[PDB]
Amino acid sequence: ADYQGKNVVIIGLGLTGLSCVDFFLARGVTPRVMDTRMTPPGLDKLPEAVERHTGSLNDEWLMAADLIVASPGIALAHPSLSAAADAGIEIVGDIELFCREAQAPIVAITGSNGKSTVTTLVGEMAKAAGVNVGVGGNIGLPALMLLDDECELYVLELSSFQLETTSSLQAVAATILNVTEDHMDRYPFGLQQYRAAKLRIYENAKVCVVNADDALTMPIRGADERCVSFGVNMGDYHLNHQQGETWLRVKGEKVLNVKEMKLSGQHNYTNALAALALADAAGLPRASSLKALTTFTGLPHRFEVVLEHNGVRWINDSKATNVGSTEAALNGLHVDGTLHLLLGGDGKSADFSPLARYLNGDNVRLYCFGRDGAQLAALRPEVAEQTETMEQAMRLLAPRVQPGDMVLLSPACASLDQFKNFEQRGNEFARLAKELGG
Ligand SMILES: CC(=O)N[C@H]1[C@@H](OP(=O)(O)OP(=O)(O)OC[C@H]2O[C@@H](n3ccc(=O)[nH]c3=O)[C@H](O)[C@@H]2O)O[C@H](CO)[C@@H](O)[C@@H]1O[C@H](C)C(=O)N[C@@H](C)C(=O)O
Ligand SMILES: CC(=O)Nc1ccc(Sc2ccc3nnc(N)n3n2)cc1
Repeated sequence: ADYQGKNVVIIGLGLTGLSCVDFFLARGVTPRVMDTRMTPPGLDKLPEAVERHTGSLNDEWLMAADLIVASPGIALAHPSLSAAADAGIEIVGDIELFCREAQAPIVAITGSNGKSTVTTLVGEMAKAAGVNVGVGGNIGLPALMLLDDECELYVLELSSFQLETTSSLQAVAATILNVTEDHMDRYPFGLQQYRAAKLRIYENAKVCVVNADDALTMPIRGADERCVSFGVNMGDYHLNHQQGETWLRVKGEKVLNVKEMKLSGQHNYTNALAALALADAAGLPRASSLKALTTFTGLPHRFEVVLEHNGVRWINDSKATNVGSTEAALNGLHVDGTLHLLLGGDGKSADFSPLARYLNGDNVRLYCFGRDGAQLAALRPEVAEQTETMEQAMRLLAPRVQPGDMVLLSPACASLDQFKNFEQRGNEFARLAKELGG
């Protein structure tokens, strides 16, 4: 692509928008930037020479643009952005800009849960093989910052939002790990509209890696000659369970006894399968890929033990921003005493009812906070308490914690109503756990 001389308008003054500003300036194009927020976070980091507009979308700028670059946080359905599309003005996102420039193969990963773990695993498999790898996207390092003529493989975590604005991705290997309700505040045509965004990841992919146990991860025309599957009891990549022992298997052959992994839980074993399938499709050597599965210890804020003291584990699962992610934490969870479960934040219009079946019995207490705290407490009112904030909830539960108990922050909601992001929520939880638990 050649952007010289074009009128380029960027929407969003977050991490993505700032990376796009730098991308265009480095190519001799001065963009303009706007954001609907009155005081967006990147305002102070924006170079002084770049014109900016805040507090609304500016139609004078959008309707004059040759190219609109939309951050994932702005809906294409915004009336001003929809008006620009109606006029035939080209709209792309940062991932599109990246794909147009990338000079190495791309592994592309989406899904409602597991995507950062799988993305990081594939990156570790590449590193173990001695491959110069760039890992980024929705995981938190904007993709345009990865561009490097020495990079030999890119591994991108992609959201549904990013995929909506991407048209030129031709992944060497692509997966949808699973599809469960999320972002319904952005998808007024429901689960299938969200799914449709994710299905874009398979377009022009050389290999598609699908979940044999989740039919919504399959292309609408069905699985085809490009499709490799993973699953629990079936799939090209699957699990074999025996007497307290689980193996990763590929087409009937054992490849790894999961006792060698540092992650645990069935969903992390299927994450390992998906990562291996992607790595195999990208041509990475099997032996080094298996080694990486044994060295990876997990991501911050993803079922992370932040304190184990006095017989109590305090677990930061702040990255559980949807119901399916909290279900993965709860399903199969063993607690000797009482589970003190922190739920709350901005639920994004989700139905929380799938969580109720994990919340029966006498050894569970709920502490519900944030915007949707009342809806979460309604899952089982007789064991639930509601506060405004997570700190209030933690100070309420801490006196009740007994040896053998678990305190689990797995909130099923976004943090943006009260926190900068899920990392700040997790860091605040960890600080409070250390104060209250030691
Ligand atoms: C919301 C989203 O898609 N965030 C991803 C984005 O971060 P960035 O800081 O660029 O976000 P953004 O596009 O500026 O939007 C952030 C917030 O600002 C709001 N916003 C944005 C632009 C605007 O004009 N008005 C406005 O109100 C959005 O509604 C959103 O709540 O780009 C980063 C780099 O690719 C990602 O790491 C980050 O993923 C975060 C982790 C995330 O929450 N992603 C969602 C999709 C998820 O995982 O569920
Ligand atoms: C079998 C099934 O459920 N298929 C399906 C596929 C896509 C959608 S999403 C959609 C549908 C209409 C529409 N009109 N305008 C917009 N933006 N949309 N989006 C829903 C259902």
